[PDB]
Amino acid sequence: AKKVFKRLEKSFSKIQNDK
Repeated sequence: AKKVFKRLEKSFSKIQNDK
């Protein structure tokens, strides 16, 4: 149930590309 991290990782994932 505490895996919303995925959605959060999705928002931060964009930053990983523009590092």
